[PDB]
Amino acid sequence: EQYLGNCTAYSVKGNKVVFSCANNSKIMLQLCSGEVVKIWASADGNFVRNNESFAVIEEDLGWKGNVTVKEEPSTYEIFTEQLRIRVNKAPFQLQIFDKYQKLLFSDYAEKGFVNDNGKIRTNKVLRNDEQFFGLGEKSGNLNRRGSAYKMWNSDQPCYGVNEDPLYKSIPFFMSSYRYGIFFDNTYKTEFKFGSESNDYYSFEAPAGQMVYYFMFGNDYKEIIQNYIALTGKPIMPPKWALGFSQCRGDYTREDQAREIAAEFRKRKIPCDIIYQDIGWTEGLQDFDWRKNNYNNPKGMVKDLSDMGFKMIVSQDPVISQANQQQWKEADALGHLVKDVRTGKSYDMPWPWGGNCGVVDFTKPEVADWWGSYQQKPLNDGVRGFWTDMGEPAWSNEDAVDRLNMKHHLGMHNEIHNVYGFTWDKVVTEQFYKHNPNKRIFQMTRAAYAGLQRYTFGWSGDSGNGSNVLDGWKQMANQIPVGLSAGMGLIPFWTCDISGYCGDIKDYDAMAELYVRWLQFGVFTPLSRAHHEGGNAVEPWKFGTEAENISRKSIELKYKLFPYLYTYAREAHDTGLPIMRALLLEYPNDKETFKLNGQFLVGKELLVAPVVEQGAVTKDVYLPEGEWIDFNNCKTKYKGEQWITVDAPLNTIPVFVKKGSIIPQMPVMQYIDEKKVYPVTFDIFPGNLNKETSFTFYEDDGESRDYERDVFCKTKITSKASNEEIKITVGEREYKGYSPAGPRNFILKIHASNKPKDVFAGGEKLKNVKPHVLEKNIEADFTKINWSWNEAENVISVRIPDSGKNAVITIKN
Ligand SMILES: OC[C@H]1O[C@H](OC[C@H]2O[C@H](O)[C@H](O)[C@@H](O)[C@@H]2O)[C@H](O)[C@@H](O)[C@@H]1O
Repeated sequence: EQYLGNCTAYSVKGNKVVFSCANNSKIMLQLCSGEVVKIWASADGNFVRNNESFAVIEEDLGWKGNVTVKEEPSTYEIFTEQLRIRVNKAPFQLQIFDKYQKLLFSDYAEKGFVNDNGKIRTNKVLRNDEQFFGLGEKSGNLNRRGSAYKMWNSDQPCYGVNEDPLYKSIPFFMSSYRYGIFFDNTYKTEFKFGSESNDYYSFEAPAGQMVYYFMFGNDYKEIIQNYIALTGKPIMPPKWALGFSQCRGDYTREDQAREIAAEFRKRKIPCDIIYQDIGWTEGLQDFDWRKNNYNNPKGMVKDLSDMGFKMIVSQDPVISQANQQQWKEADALGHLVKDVRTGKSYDMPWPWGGNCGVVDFTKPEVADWWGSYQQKPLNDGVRGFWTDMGEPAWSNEDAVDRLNMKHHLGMHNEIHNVYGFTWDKVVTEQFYKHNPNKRIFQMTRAAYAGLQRYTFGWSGDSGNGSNVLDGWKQMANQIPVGLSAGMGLIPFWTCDISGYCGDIKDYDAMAELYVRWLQFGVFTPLSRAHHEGGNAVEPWKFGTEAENISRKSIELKYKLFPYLYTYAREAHDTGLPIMRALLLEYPNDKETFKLNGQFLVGKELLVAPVVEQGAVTKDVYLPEGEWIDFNNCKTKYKGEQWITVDAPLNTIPVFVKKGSIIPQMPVMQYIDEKKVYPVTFDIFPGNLNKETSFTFYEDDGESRDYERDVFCKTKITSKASNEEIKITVGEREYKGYSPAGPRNFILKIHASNKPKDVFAGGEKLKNVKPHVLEKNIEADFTKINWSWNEAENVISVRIPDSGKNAVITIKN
């Protein structure tokens, strides 16, 4: 094996420095910014790659001028605002320190880069206290330290708690030394976080180029912000995507879709999306509504739309040989992935429809061809897709025949991990071209780093196939799977609520597991119930008790829409997921590294779902601050402690941090059932003299205008003093969008005693009964008054949403 060995020279060209080492080997450092360093180690010195990065869309992160290299007798030095880079000459060793001279990231001995006949590996020093997170949508515990992980998009139905690889390959991880690494290589990469030794960790590839980005941060937020500078801001879904979604393996016909739509509304179980699974299409993949299953597809879509339902249909990336017309067409055009052994279209087995041709989404001409096909259901009013089986399916590591696939942009060993990525990119690009200035809804199974630009994600075929009732640990592991997905830039994520796998032979017996799964699931942004085949899993299938609990769970998510939607926008701006591992907000608290049974939803809410069978309590870790039971709003706990709370089947443990302001809307059956509505702000005042706030974000919810920063914002602020609370409704920030109106705001201040008075500016407000304050809340926008609820310990102040600054002073 080949190492870099001694560095004999360097050359600078703009923001790039190239170090020449032994036997034509070279290594480049490129300062994308003061915090982000692109590193390219090369065994032969050439700096070429078969394909430029599929993930990176910007290398200019604001570095000004040349890189300055200071040569010393045995080292070179490069300084930035945040980094001190030390390069050993003999042998070459890259060492990155922070500005306090603490070592962050160092080559291990002389083996920082190792080439072994095309196999490329990077070895770094590993410290005893160094922990690791990320690598995208992967199983096991959040903390990756001690384990090894592989990138090969795989199709492993009913997967276990530690199964790896899974469906998506996002080679971005973060260290608790507060740097991220993105390994910009699409081959079957492997990450070994002290699984071989305590002295080093490694990342490697069997072929391709050793290109990776070192991303400094003072916290994890800063690292993630740097990663989206490189790989793109997440697109936001249409606003209605944050409601509840329903699917089934057999959701493939008109009469059923109409019946299901009617059942949700009759039962007052809120729901926005009805999915249709792959049987909807006549053949793979013609996008024609199956004749025996749909009589009037346009009328169906329109009638569901009038009921507030949006439809999302499946697509696979293959053309069945039995679909002779479309197969012959694709094959004649050269649009199918070839077999290197024959020069002809690769003959791919598939689980339905027979052998198929794999569509080559890396061939440029395929994009418009596919776009015209997929547009058909969209012309009927369908609002988007779920892109399934893009691994490609049935192409796990052991299916070595697949390595003979030759795609336009490369061989399968390179392209496998971006097969689904490039497909999903075509789907979104073509949607944009055919449906201008509209947000796509795409939710995908298979993906690569950078997917956030084109698609959302679900975690595929989860749960227990042998016995559905024994899926508790698998359900529980969807928490860190989702949180890790979030850290890999899948902010808009869900899992199959109820799991995918396992026949439901006994609905009474499955009720408890279904309820707990849905309680967790409604805190995923794209909450979707789904199950294999004809295993119905609508929230009324498990008896009245489970139905009532499930309706309440869904209702809570809908009430939280304005809160969740604000965090949807924060995902676009910062890269932060809605579902946040506590470590992202409390990086100084090492206890957070172990938390696989709870998470934050935005910053203000801590959710701790019960994920153990028979459990009627929950152990919850509370980080810094004081924390209030969000279910009753009375019980308060001190932070930095483990507690045990009561958590029977009808309860989801949810906590709100003291200081929080939570925007909520009324219960509706779908997002924008009421196009205008009063907004309530639940205010839990912080400690004496501490100013807290929430910035309520609004936009049109449908167009791409938000990408050009067309929106409005209303900042609500709270500051408690000695026997006085000041609530400020900030002047509306208008950036080209104005909200639904006219409407009222209701400030709901949680407090132990009725106050003496409430003022709006200098004017004293009339105290009124709750019924008066509530009367004509959607009809009269000239009333300013306040009420007191002794039972709930809430001061309610009604105020028209004028868009003007107002200071509300509560006198205790
Ligand atoms: O009609 C074919 C097939 O349709 C459903 O399954 C599609 C299935 O594909 C992957 O496993 C995804 O990960 C799942 O979310 C999809 O539901 C039915 O479940 C099946 O019974 C049927 O044969």
